[PDB]
Amino acid sequence: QSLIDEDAVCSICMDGESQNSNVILFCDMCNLAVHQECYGVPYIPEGQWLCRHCLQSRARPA
Ligand SMILES: [Zn+2]
Ligand SMILES: [Zn+2]
Repeated sequence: QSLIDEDAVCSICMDGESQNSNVILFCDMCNLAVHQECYGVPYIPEGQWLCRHCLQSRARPA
């Protein structure tokens, strides 16, 4: 075994199933998990994911 889950469940649909059509992306700060299709994102980005609270947090200092 490796890990238990660490927020391995989507919030928009409460489904922790990482699939091609709906990949449950993990944040970078808070560690929120949500399918890129569930949140409303075109697809998987280059780096990680930053929720509106996440990006807004780091956006301050920049
Ligand atoms: Zn979802
Ligand atoms: Zn976040």
